[PDB]
Amino acid sequence: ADLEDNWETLNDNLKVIEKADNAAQVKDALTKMRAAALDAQKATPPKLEDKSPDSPEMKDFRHGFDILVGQIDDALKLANEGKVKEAQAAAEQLKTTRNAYIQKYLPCFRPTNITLEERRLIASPWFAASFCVVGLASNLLALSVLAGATRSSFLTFLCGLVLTDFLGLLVTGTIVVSQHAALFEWHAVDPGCRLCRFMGVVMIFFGLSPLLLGAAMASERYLGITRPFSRPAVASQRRAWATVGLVWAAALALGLLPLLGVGRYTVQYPGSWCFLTLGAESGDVAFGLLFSMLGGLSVGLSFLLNTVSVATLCHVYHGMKKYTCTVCGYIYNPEDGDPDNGVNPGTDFKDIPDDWVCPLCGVGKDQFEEVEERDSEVEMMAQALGIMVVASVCWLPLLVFIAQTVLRNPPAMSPAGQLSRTTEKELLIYLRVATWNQILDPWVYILFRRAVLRRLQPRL
Ligand SMILES: O=C(O)CCn1c2c(c3ccccc31)C[C@H](NS(=O)(=O)c1ccc(F)cc1)CC2
Ligand SMILES: CC(C)CCC[C@@H](C)[C@H]1CC[C@H]2[C@@H]3CC=C4C[C@@H](O)CC[C@]4(C)[C@H]3CC[C@]12C
Ligand SMILES: [Zn+2]
Repeated sequence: ADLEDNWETLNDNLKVIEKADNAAQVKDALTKMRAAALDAQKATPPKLEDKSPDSPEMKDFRHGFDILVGQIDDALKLANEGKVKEAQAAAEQLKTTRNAYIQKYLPCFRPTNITLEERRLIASPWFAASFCVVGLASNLLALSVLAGATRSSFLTFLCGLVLTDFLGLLVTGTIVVSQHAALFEWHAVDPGCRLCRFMGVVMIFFGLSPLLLGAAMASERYLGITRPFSRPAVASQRRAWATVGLVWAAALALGLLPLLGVGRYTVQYPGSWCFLTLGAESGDVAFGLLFSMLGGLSVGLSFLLNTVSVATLCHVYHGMKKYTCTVCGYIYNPEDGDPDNGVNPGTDFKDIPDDWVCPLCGVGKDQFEEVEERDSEVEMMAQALGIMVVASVCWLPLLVFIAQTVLRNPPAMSPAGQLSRTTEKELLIYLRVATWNQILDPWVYILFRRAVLRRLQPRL
């Protein structure tokens, strides 16, 4: 069987000896442990794949189980000699040796060339905690100033983004801080592989969600500015919240792919976080590219839609009084007229006769609305730009790096799962750069407001 299964069998039976009241029930738990230890001895741990069956690393691996079986047999002798508390004492020693001989070989853990000294130097739980507190305080501030500001689709997406950033920092931040406080010894926080896999799912979820929500904001702006105006309705707010839920569900489904067998979550340098494995295996390539293509496309789509929206706002919030066809969105521009249909440039919409129709869809003047300049639309366009700039600067270096690592001609990662120290050190840098998106998205909303500008112009 798999190492993880034998590991579970071992722990399940350790709690059994712990609760146990007689020698016979301690004996059965100890017998199951011996079979699980002998079973685990035959296993090939992924971090020893390139190593030959008779290599030093494999000899030390198989030897660990001789030590475990020897400790099981020492507790079995104690149980067969009727001594209950003596066999429970010798069995509790296996909780320490299971960490030495099983824990480090679990699928979470790839091989690393990090020393105990390098770990003591990087470990900074107070720096990390302070930095999370700043991020959470920023997101609580945005939510607070959003509460005092009604049924808009843009603010719905923005509220989704702030709640995602806040929660992201809280969940992943507390795992990061715990790992720094434990000097990156995962067994101290959670023995086994469960916390690591939870960390990975939640890293993808809170990595993809702000990016997808940023693209949702660019889409709302584009449809809102290009198509005729519609007063923020309860239905539009409802539709925007349903969309935030679909985005969250899509980001969650994506994070669950390694649990379904597409990709894999492993502990990453310095040992404070888990993420997709930057390997050359089919699943590592597919999941790594799926994550980077999804994030890349979100930022790219945001760029395309925002440039069209800014250009539309500029052209529309200047010049003569414009009118839009509330059927196709055609904008009657007095500067141009409609000369092929008798309207020379300069003709104000009011001077166009009753029997003129839209040159795009052919409906009458009755279907035309005045294009009204709203400061709120400018405020929202500025905020959508701020969010797009923040995701470009913070998320793109990481997204490009993931895709580049996963696609490297000679593989970036060894068969055992080892990356070079420079690859690990860069991944940490880009991951740290990406964290700032969760800290800065609330500030774009806090700072890019008319009230902030009105209280800055005289104070500058
Ligand atoms: O140990 C490290 O330095 C990397 C961990 N890193 C990280 C955080 C942090 C907070 C303070 C100091 C270092 C930190 C907190 C940070 N959470 S997050 O911004 O919500 C986020 C970022 C990237 C991501 F893919 C998914 C979620 C995860 C990475
Ligand atoms: C658990 C995760 C994956 C998804 C949960 C989010 C979805 C299903 C839920 C939770 C909160 C909900 C929204 C809360 C706020 C509003 C505003 C109101 O005017 C109409 C309902 C509406 C629009 C709700 C629609 C659906 C909603 C977005
Ligand atoms: Zn028309």
